[PDB]
Amino acid sequence: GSSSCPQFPSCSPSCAPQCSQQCCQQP
Repeated sequence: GSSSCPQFPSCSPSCAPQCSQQCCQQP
């Protein structure tokens, strides 16, 4: 239901859907 990106379930809508750990997770 949540997380439009499957690589990371906590990816902020801002860091999605690029689906990159860098933005969704950390620098």
